[PDB]
Amino acid sequence: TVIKMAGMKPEGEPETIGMHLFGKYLKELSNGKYEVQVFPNSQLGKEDAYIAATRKGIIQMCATGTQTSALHPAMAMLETPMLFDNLDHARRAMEGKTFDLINEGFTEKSGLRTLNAFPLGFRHFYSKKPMRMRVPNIPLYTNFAKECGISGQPMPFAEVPGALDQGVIDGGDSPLADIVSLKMYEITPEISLSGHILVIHSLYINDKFFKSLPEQDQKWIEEAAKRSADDVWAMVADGDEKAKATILANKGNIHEPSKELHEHLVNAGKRSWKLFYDTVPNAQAILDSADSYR
Ligand SMILES: O=P(O)(O)OC[C@H](O)CO
Repeated sequence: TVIKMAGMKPEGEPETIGMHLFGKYLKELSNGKYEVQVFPNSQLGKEDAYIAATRKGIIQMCATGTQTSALHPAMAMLETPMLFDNLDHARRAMEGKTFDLINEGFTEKSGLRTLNAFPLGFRHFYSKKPMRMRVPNIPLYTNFAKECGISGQPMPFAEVPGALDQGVIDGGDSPLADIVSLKMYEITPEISLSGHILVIHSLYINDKFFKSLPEQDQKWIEEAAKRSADDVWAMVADGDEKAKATILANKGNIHEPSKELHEHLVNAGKRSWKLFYDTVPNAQAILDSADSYR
């Protein structure tokens, strides 16, 4: 049985590594019965298209992030700005009650089942000088850019390399995995560490397709998703260290916001939670659960 999975990231990036590991593990556990074909880097379209294709069952699985907030506002809270103190905090929440609260009701709305949660990494600024900034076209990001006084230029990730090459935008903010993967520092060499948001993605599965399988097969899929997520949680920290080094080796600079700007981002981050209180019925409970794991 072939499972087609689409994603949005290049090879060597944690989402994509995750996808392959899931594939490797699932073949293992199911004894060669299931094979997974991985289509990363928007090969089967960008997020809106491949999410829709997965909802329809045209493909069985997809890897993405808070893009699915379009279908279920609470999903945005997977990337609540300023919510987690570090990766370990976020992992406790994401393997615990916080994820459960966020995911309640999602499948009913979407036709998708969220199988795991794993990080791509904290977002840091990249720019030509230490401003037309790229932002993802997702509400939580356009809102947050505003609160930061940033002039946001919404565009899908797939368009980022051309946008950089084209030379009108001055920067953006991304996980280090993405900054290094796209060699952003060659064009926008100045990175400022902020970590205002931790990017969290998931492997999603067409729910109809999933529930059509034997309870045993469902278990192997679930175990493969868990193992794969566990691997990614364990590799991002080490990778960000090497990424930071790499930037500093290759004419890149790393900066430290100033007290004054750090404060400006935190407040911006806290203000941006109105978006969730406005849009997510159980926002306070979700926030409370995350705080319980601190
Ligand atoms: O990946 P980006 O840079 O488009 O940011 C959007 C995140 O993937 C949302 O989870």
